[PDB]
Amino acid sequence: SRLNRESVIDAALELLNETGIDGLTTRKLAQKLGIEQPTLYWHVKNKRALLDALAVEILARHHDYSLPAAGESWQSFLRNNAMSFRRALLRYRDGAKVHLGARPDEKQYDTVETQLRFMTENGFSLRDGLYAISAVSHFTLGAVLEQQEHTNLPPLLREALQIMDSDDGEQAFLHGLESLIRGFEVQLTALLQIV
Amino acid sequence: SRLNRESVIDAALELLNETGIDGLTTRKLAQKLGIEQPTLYWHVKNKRALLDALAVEILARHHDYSLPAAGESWQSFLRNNAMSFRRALLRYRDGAKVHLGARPDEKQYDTVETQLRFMTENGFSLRDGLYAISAVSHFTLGAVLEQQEHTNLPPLLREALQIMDSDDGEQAFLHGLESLIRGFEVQLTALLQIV
Ligand SMILES: CN(C)[C@@H]1C(O)=C(C(N)=O)C(=O)[C@@]2(O)C(O)=C3C(=O)c4c(O)cccc4[C@@](C)(O)[C@H]3C[C@@H]12
Ligand SMILES: CN(C)[C@@H]1C(O)=C(C(N)=O)C(=O)[C@@]2(O)C(O)=C3C(=O)c4c(O)cccc4[C@@](C)(O)[C@H]3C[C@@H]12
Ligand SMILES: [Cl-]
Ligand SMILES: [Cl-]
Ligand SMILES: [Cl-]
Ligand SMILES: [Cl-]
Ligand SMILES: [Cl-]
Ligand SMILES: [Cl-]
Ligand SMILES: [Cl-]
Ligand SMILES: [Cl-]
Ligand SMILES: [Mg+2]
Ligand SMILES: [Mg+2]
Repeated sequence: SRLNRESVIDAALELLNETGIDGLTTRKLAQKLGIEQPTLYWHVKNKRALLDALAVEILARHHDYSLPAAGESWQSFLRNNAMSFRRALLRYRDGAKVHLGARPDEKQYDTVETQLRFMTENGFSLRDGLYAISAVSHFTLGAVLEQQEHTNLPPLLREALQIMDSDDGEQAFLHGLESLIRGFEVQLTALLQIV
Repeated sequence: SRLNRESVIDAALELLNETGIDGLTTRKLAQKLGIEQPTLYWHVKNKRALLDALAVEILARHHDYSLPAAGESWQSFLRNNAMSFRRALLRYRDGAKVHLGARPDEKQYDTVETQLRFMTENGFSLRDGLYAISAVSHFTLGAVLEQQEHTNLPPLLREALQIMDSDDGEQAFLHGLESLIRGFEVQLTALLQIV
């Protein structure tokens, strides 16, 4: 079949949904594509390189809210961005694991950059903007990982574990997300006051 | 050598630090212990079972702040608990990954339970206590995973990536942790007011 980048990634994503991250191999990708392994090697040098590309592509394809709208607030931006990031990570099997093992690609540099400039333009120091953005990313990645890796009791925990498996985790995610955002705002507004 | 539970786990933890999670195998554990594989199988049935036990043991050994002190506030408890949980997850290679893939063990049921009762005894509904505790756990797991898996630029990002690799991640972690805790308190205090 065709072995241009876009096609190889299409097939590897399809493969990822079939096998998950641990079970994805270049050998099975060759098989899926109808080719021999040394043919694949010309195109894709190893699993690490494949996963690096999948991490970038998964965001490029599906992470629709990386940039703020004209005039949007920083609260609203972080909210929408977190929800988009969560959604994209959920779309493929082990997507958060794929995301974690990879590097902040040159092809996205300018996206991140803009997000950091945006925070700063709304009153955060670089440091605080970064921390805000990192806390959101880590909270979101954590919540998704636990959702995806989720694949006799005491009473509270019995009702916790029922409550906990009542939807996708969307409720607990969204509730935490507001908590975090309000905590950032309380910090931003305080300036040099003891808070 | 000796193949009682405690010894097998000692050796598997030592092995985990040598190989990481992907590279830990029952075969290499047998090797480390000076035994044949079928001897190991009597004791440990597969990797999944090994990892399940390591996840529990890593907390039991090293997670010193699972229960609140007499009279401690819920803010203080969550803070200390998060820091303890982070510390324990960091102690072994891929510790957060080991933690994620495992299940909330019967041997800890009563620890979690108590934490959930404690939140509730301080004014949270079960739901909110749970969410608070889950957001902390997910934020912490996310931050640790990214620390552990962390193993030409634009300016801000250049200074972000320098700032970001200035310590262990302890600063960004602790700053987010306070944000989250304050966000929980703002929610708890508001009751039925629009907030
Ligand atoms: C908050 N939200 C989840 C952000 C986002 O939506 C991204 C995007 N491409 O649209 C990320 O890459 C984003 O999701 C993301 O993963 C970001 C990063 O990983 C990093 C790392 O590791 C180091 C320095 C800077 C960044 C970053 C500023 O680009 C991060 C931006 C993250
Ligand atoms: C907040 N802090 C990190 C808590 C903790 O310190 C624990 C401990 N053993 O001391 C956990 O097990 C704790 O770290 C932890 O992982 C908890 C859990 O995973 C769960 C899951 O998955 C489902 C229901 C309930 C729990 C829980 C209440 O036991 C969680 C308690 C977590
Ligand atoms: Cl071709
Ligand atoms: Cl292409
Ligand atoms: Cl491979
Ligand atoms: Cl807005
Ligand atoms: Cl023995
Ligand atoms: Cl023993
Ligand atoms: Cl194995
Ligand atoms: Cl206190
Ligand atoms: Mg990232
Ligand atoms: Mg857990």
